[PDB]
Amino acid sequence: PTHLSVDTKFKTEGLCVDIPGIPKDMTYRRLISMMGFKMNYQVNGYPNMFITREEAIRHVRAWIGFDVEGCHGTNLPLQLGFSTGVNLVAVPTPLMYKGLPWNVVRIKIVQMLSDTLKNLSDRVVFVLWAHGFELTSMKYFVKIGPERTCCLCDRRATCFSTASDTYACWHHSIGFDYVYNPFMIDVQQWGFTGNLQSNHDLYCQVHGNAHVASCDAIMTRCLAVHECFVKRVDWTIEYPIIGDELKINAACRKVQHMVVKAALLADKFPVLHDIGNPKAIKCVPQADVEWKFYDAQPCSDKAYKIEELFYSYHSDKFTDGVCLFWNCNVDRYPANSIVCRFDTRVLSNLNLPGCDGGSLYVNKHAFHTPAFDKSAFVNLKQLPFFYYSDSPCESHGIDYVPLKSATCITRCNLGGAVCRHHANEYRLYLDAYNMMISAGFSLWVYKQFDTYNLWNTFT
Ligand SMILES: C[C@@H]1CN(C(=O)COC(F)F)C[C@H](C)O1
Ligand SMILES: [Zn+2]
Ligand SMILES: [Zn+2]
Ligand SMILES: [Zn+2]
Repeated sequence: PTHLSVDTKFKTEGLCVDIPGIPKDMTYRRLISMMGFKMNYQVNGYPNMFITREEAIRHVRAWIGFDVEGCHGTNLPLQLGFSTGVNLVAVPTPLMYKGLPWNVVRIKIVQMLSDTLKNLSDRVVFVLWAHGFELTSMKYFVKIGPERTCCLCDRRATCFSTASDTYACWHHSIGFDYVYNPFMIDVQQWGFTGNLQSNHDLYCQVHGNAHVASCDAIMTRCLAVHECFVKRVDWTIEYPIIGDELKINAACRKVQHMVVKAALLADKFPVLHDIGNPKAIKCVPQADVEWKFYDAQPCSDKAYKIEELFYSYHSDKFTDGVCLFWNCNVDRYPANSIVCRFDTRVLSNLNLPGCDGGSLYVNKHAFHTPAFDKSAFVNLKQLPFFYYSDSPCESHGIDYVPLKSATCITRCNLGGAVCRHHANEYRLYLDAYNMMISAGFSLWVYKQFDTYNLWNTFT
């Protein structure tokens, strides 16, 4: 109960237009053999080219939608499309490349997958809506065998080179021509009525159909993300650390404490309505305020309607005091809000393309986030950068260049010169803030927010 048994049945109805006469009774073992791959009864870490839905969810960073369309099948050219937007034409003799033989097409496939995946995953998972030509084209660019390590490092092998007879990971495969031990999953095996477009269009209006293979590849991965991360949610699955995860999460905690502490000091709200994570803790535990929590899990489909979160009969009066929405995605924030909203458009190794404008943000856990929409912030303004501290000016225990800044809200800056301690803390805070912003988080606040009101907390 870990891998997909090769003896599991494979429904072949979707394959019978490309492969007429295909047997209805089919296993992964017989299908893999039909594809031209010999498994030789190998107990060396690669029991099946195909994987379970559960294993595919654990390796979502490796997902590459793949489709093959007949341009004209041994005699006809094939259009190979990938969810990266690339279309390659292979001759047997939205980027669109002209027809070239397989020996050069396979070098491009390896280069493209390596650049897309080296900072995301240790493997590739081809996400298919299998009709036949994609499965039969794999023998022209895929090699299989025992699990291996890279020739230049300790990572698992993802590529093979016929020129040198060596194996490489995604980071060391320059000049390699074969994809080695890829994984794959057929979305058609999940139980669907109707074609790819009809199922995809039920949940997404952002991916159209220009009738090229890459359009189908994108729609296939999109539908798979919808099924595994939008209609079904598993927040218990852990994902490996691949970048700045720990620094981003630490920065998020620091920024939240800073902004909320300052909003309470500047406007002295008698009550704070904390809307979001049912396991949230008070981000400013020493604040005088009446802290009230409201449970809402992360929305993965569409943003919450403020009318459903707040109305239908709690302080009841959400208009009293301030509302804190820390990564709680709503359609239109109330005017009295402090907000952190993840911008789905951000380019990063943590943020993967999602469904209907949304993105899949993977940092320890996977969170499909609804599309970022600027109109949600109409009653608020962007929160300006600032650093506030009421801690004593005392160095304790890296060198020094005098800090001059209008945004260092400290007693030392009020009285002229910034002390070394507050200058060090200001620089660390600025780095944390820039880290969080660059990760894709955006901050918004009630229009009356004014850091000028923080200087009088030093009297
Ligand atoms: C396009 C060149 C030439 N090549 C072949 O044509 C041999 O391919 C054969 F061994 F599979 C190998 C090299 C990696 O790319
Ligand atoms: Zn390597
Ligand atoms: Zn889509
Ligand atoms: Zn100071």
